[PDB]
Amino acid sequence: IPKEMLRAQTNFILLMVLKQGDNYVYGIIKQVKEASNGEMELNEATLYTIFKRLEKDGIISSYWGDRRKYYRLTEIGHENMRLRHESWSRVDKIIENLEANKK
Amino acid sequence: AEIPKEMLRAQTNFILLMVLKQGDNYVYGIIKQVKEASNGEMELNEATLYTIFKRLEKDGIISSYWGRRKYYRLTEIGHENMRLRHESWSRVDKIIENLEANKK
Repeated sequence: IPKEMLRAQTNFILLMVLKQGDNYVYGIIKQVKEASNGEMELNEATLYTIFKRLEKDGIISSYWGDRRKYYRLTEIGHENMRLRHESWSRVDKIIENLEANKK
Repeated sequence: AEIPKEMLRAQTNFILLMVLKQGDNYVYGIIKQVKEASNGEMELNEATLYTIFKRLEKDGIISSYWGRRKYYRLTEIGHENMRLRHESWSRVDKIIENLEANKK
């Protein structure tokens, strides 16, 4: 699997966790590990790298609880996730029709 | 909120490799086949297509040969990746499926 694809899958998963609710890094790691039956166990440093860039692009933001650091999906990120899920829907029909146009 | 440039790149690669998986084909026929199945929403450009196909030949996922016309085909290396990629993204959607359930 190309490295760009594994990076894309991890970004996707992380952003989908945040879409379910604001959460903190150890909490994200735990939920991801339970949902993958132990297959995908992320380490702190990978999240911080990814989260630094997403914050820079205005896709997530952070704030303090009560003291843990919580991350949240911003209004733009909910939007990007919608465009992205629609983009990839249009692609899957296009592929369906190619087979149809073949028949 | 544009679709990221890395994402449009992957969508176009994806579509293109599926074309080749159905059968060997040449550029004008690919552009033709893509616009008919998209009812015109997506009209690919030769330079972008020739640019892209060069990387794929370089990575051995496709190769080319002559007919009159130049044809491209998918190698075994390319048939594997298509399966590897498809199973990967199966494992991912189940992860997301479980994330929604574990909440309840």
